Amino acid sequence: VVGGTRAAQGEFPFMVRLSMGCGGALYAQDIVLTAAHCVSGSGNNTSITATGGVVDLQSSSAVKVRSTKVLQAPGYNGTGKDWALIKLAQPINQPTLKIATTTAYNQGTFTVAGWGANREGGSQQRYLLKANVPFVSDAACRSAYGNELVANEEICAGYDTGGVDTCQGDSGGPMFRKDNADEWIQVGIVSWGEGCARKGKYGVYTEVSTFASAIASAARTL
Ligand SMILES: [Ca+2]
Repeated sequence: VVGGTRAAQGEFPFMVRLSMGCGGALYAQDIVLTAAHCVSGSGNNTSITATGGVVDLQSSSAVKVRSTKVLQAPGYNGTGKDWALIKLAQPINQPTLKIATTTAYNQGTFTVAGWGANREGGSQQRYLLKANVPFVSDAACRSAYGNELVANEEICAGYDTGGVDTCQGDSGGPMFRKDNADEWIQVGIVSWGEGCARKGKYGVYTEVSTFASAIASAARTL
């Protein structure tokens, strides 16, 4: 995350760090929602580790749990549909992040968080960083990215003049905001962008509302 500040311990307890250099959210205590592009595909897999419970990855309170299976979005092949679920062998005992099932919250000021680079080309981070980025219309995003944008499956955010954005290593993490009931709700998954925090180059996120029933469907059978 570029242009952010340190998240406090316990502030976003649903955040998890994945071992291949991605973030994720606890959709269930033993099910991590991340980006399809952070993994190879669906199958029983135990080579991934999720670290939960801490903002400081070096903390003795970190809980590291191994994956048992990976379910990449059905139909994913690199163009849109950027979501995946990772079933954990043990649950991480922290609150889960509700996902948006309607488009009602695809607007406003979002919150992003991750252990990715805090400057384009930079190193990953020890401490979780958070930032706020504004919703950007698909049209504004299309002027920035042209045919690369899959409008009904991607939601954009960031400032036209740059400065605040997710960056390498933040992929897979949740983009969220409050709902009417004062609960965080997930509207996006960090997916891609051109550079980080550049002028005119917004961050692109998986539009969770488009995939919510499919993610829930996958989760019940995972
Ligand atoms: Ca969209």
